[PDB]
Amino acid sequence: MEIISPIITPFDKQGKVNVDALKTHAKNLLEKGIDAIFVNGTTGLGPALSKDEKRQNLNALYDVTHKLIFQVGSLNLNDVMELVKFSNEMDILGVSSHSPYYFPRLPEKFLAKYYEEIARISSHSLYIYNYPAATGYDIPPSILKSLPVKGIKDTNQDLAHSLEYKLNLPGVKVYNGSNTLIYYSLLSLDGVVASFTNFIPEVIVKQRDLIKQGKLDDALRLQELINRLADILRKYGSISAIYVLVNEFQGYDVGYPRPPIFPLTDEEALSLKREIEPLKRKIQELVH
Amino acid sequence: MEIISPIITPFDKQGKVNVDALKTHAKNLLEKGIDAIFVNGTTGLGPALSKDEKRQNLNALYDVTHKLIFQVGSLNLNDVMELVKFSNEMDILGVSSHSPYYFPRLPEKFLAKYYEEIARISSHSLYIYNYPAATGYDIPPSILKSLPVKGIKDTNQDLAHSLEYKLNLPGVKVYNGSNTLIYYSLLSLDGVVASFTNFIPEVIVKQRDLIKQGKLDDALRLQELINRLADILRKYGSISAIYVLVNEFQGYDVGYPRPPIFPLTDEEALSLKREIEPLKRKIQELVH
Amino acid sequence: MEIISPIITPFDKQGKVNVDALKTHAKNLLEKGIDAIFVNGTTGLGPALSKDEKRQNLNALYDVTHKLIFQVGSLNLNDVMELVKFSNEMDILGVSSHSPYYFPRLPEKFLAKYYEEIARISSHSLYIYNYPAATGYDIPPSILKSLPVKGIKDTNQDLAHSLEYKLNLPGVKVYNGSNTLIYYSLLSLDGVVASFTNFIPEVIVKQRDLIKQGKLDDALRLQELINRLADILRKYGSISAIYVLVNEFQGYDVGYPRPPIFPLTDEEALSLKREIEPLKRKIQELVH
Amino acid sequence: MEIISPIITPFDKQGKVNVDALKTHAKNLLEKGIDAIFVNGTTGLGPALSKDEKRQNLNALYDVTHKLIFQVGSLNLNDVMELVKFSNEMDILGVSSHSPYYFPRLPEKFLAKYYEEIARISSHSLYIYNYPAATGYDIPPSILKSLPVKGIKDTNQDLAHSLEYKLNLPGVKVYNGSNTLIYYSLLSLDGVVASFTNFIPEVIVKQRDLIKQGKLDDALRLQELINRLADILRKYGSISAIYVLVNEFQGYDVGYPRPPIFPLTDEEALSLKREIEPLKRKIQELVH
Ligand SMILES: [Mg+2]
Ligand SMILES: [Mg+2]
Repeated sequence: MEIISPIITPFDKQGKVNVDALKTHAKNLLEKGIDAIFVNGTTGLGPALSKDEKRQNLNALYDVTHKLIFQVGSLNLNDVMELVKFSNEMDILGVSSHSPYYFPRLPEKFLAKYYEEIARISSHSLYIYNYPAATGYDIPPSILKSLPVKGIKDTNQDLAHSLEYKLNLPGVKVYNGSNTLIYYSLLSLDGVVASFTNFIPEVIVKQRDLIKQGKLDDALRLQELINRLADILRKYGSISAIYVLVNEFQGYDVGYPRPPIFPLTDEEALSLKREIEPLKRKIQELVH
Repeated sequence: MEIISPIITPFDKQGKVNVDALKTHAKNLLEKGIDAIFVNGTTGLGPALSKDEKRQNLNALYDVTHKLIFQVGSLNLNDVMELVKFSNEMDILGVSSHSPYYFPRLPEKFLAKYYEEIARISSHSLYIYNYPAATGYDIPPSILKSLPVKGIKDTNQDLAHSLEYKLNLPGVKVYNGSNTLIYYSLLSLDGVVASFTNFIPEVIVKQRDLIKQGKLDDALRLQELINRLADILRKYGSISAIYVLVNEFQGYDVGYPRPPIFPLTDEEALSLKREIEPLKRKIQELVH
Repeated sequence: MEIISPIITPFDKQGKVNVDALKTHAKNLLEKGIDAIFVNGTTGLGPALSKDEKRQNLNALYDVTHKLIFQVGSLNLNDVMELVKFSNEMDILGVSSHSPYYFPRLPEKFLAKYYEEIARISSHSLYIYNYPAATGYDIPPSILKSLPVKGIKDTNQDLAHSLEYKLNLPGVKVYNGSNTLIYYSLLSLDGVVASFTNFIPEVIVKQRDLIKQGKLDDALRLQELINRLADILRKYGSISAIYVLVNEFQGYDVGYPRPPIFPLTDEEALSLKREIEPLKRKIQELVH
Repeated sequence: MEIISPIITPFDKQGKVNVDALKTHAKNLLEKGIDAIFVNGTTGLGPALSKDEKRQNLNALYDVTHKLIFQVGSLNLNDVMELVKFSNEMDILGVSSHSPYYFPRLPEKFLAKYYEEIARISSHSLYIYNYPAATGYDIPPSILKSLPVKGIKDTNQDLAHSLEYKLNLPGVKVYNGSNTLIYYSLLSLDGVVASFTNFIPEVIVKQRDLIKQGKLDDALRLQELINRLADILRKYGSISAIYVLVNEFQGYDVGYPRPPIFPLTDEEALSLKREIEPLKRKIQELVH
C-alpha cells in the first residue's frame, strides 16, 4: 500500500511560486513516510499553472527527491508534449495527465488520441489521472487497454469504479484519490493519492501501518476523524484550507493559493482553526 | 435583436494562430449580417489559448470592427487582470469571462470575488458568460446584482433560465448561446451568440428577418434544419466540424482546430460533407 | 394551439376524493377556454391514486365533458390494462401513461413492452407522457416509431427536446408540459399541458389569443408574470400551492392535496397569498 | 455484522403472489446463514405491491421468522399508517419506508413530516430506507436527528455517505444496500442489505466469515466475482435476472417478477445462464 501526496504549490501574496517553501514542505512529507509525490495535480493547482510553472515545480522537487509523478495536462497538446520531452531527460517515477477538460461533448476518440500522443513520446511509465467531476469525462478501460498504462489515479467516491480497473487492467496499479475513502483503498487497491497528506501525513501513514498490523478498528477511527475534517473544510474551499492547516499542523509557512482559488481571509482562517480544534486534540492523542 | 458570432480561431497545421484568416473570416461574417463578434469564446478555443494568443486575436479583429466582446477568462486572475488592463486602452463593445472552471466544489463567494476583481479594474461594460455544462457552475442573478453587468451570454438549454436574468436584472442585455434555440431567443431575448453563425450566417440572419416580417413558420422551418445539423455535428466534434463547414459553405480556408480539439481527418471530413448534403440543399433552397 | 389542463384531484381533510368539487372545477376551466382535460396526471396526483380513484375521477369528469385524456400509469401492468379496458367503453379523446417509474436501471425493452401492451388493447388514441425528471427514463423516438402514437406530452425544460419529436414523428401532436415555457410552446408546438391552467386559465387562454392576433410582446409579458409566480411557488410545493390559489383566483373550494403531498398550513397559505398579491393585481390588470 | 436479505416476492404467471414459494425461499436463506429479511423492499417490488400484498408478505414470513423489517412505503400516507397500525400488533424487528417518490421538487419539510407521522404511530423501531437513485431524494442526517431511528439502509455507491450517518447519529445501525460494496460494508458498517443474498447467500456469508478469520484477500476475491456478476445482470434487468438465478443456484422455483418488471424470456434466461457459467464455477470452487 502506497501513500502518495498530491503536493500543494506554495505562492506568495503576488501569486508567484515559492520553490523554497515547496522543497521544505516536500522534505517534511517524505521524512514522515509519504511514498511518492504527485506534482502539478489538482491540489497543486495543475490546470492553473503555466507550462513553465509546471516545469519549475518538477525542477525544484527534483533537488529533493526522485519519487516524483509529473502531471502535465493542459488544453494545448503541443505544450503537453514539450513537458513530456523535458521530463524524458530526468529520473522520475512517471508522467501523468488528466483528460481533456472544459469543452463538453468531445468525442471519445479525442481522449484516446490525446493519451496515444503522450504514450508515443514518453520514455516514462504512464499514470492515467481519471477525475470525472473535474474534467467531465470518465476514461473507460476500452481506451486504457490500448495504452501502456502503469498506474491509474481514480478520483471517484464509488470504490466499485476504482476496483473495476484492477479487474479489467491486469498488472496496472490503481490508487483512489479521495480522503474520505483512504481506509477502504488501503484494504483493496494499491494505495491512495490523498490531498490531506499535505497536513496530516503521519495520520495517513499510521492508518496503513495499523492495517499492516491487522488493527482495523484503530485505522477506521482515524478515518472517521478524517471524514469530519473533510466536512468542515468544504465551506472554506478544501484546497485553500489546506494551506492554513499545513502551517497549523506542520509548523512552517506554505504561503497561499492563487485566485480564483482564493486564500482564506484572516477571519476565515481563525474560524477554521476554531472548528478543527477538537479534531486536532483527538488526532494528536491517537497519533504521536 | 443582435446576432453575435463566437468566431473560431484559425490555426495552421502546427497549432499557430493564423490572424489573416481570422480577419478574412470576420469580414465575411459582418458582410453577411453578423452584428458583433465574441472573441476567445468556447468556439474560439478561449480556455486553450494562451494569454498572448487572446490578446493578438483582439488586435487582429480590431482592424476589422470595434463591435468586439473580449473574453479573457483563465485560471490565474493575474493573467485575467493583465488582459483587462490591456483592453481598457481600446475601443470595444465589452469585456467578458466565463466562471472559474475545472476545480469542483469551490465556494460561491470565490465566483463572486473573481467577477468583482474584473469589474474593479475594467473600464468597459462587463458581459457575464454563463456555461455550466463547461465550467461546472451556474452564476445566479444574486451574484450579478452588485456588479455593473451590461450583458449576459447564457449557454443553457432551458430558456426560462435565460428569461430569469431578464426578469431579475433590469436593463441587462441577455443572449442565449445555443444553436438549437435561436428561433425562441429571437422571439424573447436581446439576441443570440450561436456558433453556427461561423458557417451559416445568412441562415440565422434570414431567421431574424423572417420573424420581423411576421413569417414565423418560415423561421421555425429553418430552425428544424439547424437542429438536424446539430445532431450530425455531435458525432464529429462540433467545433472541429465547424472548421470544415466554413470552407464548404463560405469558400475560404480557416485552417484547423488545435489538439486536444482534434481536426477531422480527410476521411471524416468527406463523411461529414456527404451526411449534411441533403440538409445543405434544403437550406440553400429556403435561403437564396 | 391547444391548452390542456392537468386537472387537480380535490380531497377532503381525510384524504378522500371530492368528485363534486372536481366537477365544479372542470366546468369552470372549460367555460374559460381550456381545450381538454388530462385526468390523473402529475398535478392530479396520478401515481398517488389507487386504481379505483383513477377510475372514479374519469367517471365524475365524464358527467361534465367528453374532452378527456385518461392517464392510467401504475407499477402493475395488470391494473393498467384493467383501466384501459374500462375506458375502451367510453367516448373520450385518448388514453395516456407515463413510463415505468421508481425502479432504476430497467432495460429499455421494458419501457417498449409496457407501451406495446397498452397499444395492443386500447381502442383509443395513445398519448405518451414523457416526464424524465419524475420517472427516471426518457422515452426515445426509437420506441415511439413502432407504436401508434397520436400525441406526446413532453415535460422537459429543453424545448429542442420537444421539437425533436415533431421532426422525427410525422403527424404526432406534441405538447410541452412546463408553465415556464408556454409562450414558446404556443409558437412552435401543438399546444401545452400546463398545471397553472388550474388557477389562471383565462391568462393562458389570453396568451394564445394574443399570439393568434400577432401580439407577441403582450403574450411575453404575461409569460414573465407566470415565471415569477412559478418561482414563488417552489418553496411551498407547486402542487400544494395550486389548491390554495384555485380558491384565491377562481372563488370556489377545491380542498387539499393528500400527504405525502402535504397541504399548506394556514400560515403558509397566508404567506403565499401575500407574496403573490402584486403579481395578482398586475395579471388582473392585463387580463379582465 | 448482520447479513440482511431484501427477499424477492414470488409471483405466478398471472401476477398473483405465491406465498408458499415465499416461505420455502425465506427458510432456505435462513438455513444458509442470512440473519434478517427486509420485506417489501425494492428487490421485493415494494412500491409495485398493493397495500394488501405488502401485508400478506409479512404474515407469510412471520411463520418462518420474526427477524423481519417491514417496508411500508406508498404515495398515500393513510395506507402507510394503516400498515403501521397493523404491524404494531406483531412481533417484528422493525418498520421501514423509503422516502416519497415520483413527484420531483417536493420541499424537504414534506419528507420530514412523512417520517414524523410514521414515528408518531409506530410502536416498532424505525428503519430509514435511503435510495436517492430511486426516489429522487437523499434523506440527510439533519432530518433523522429528531426521529427515533434505530436503523438506516443506505443504497448509495459512496461509502463515505453511509459512514456519515454512523458519525452523525450515535447508536444507529447503518447498512449499505449495494451488492458491489459488500466487502467494504463488512469492514466498516453494521451489515449489508444486498439483493444477491437471494441467490448466492452462502457466498456473502462466506465473505463475512473469511473477514472474521482475517482472510481479507479471499473475501476481496469473492467481491471481484460478485462485481463481475453485477455487470452481466444489468443487461437483463437485475431484479428479473434474480428470479432465474434463484432457481439455478438454490434448486426451487420462485416464479416470475410482475410487469413492468418483465420476466426474462426463455431465450434470455438461457443466454444469462451461459454468460454467468464461468463465474459460477469460480464461485463454487471458492465456496464449497
Ligand atoms: Mg537541480
Ligand atoms: Mg355518468
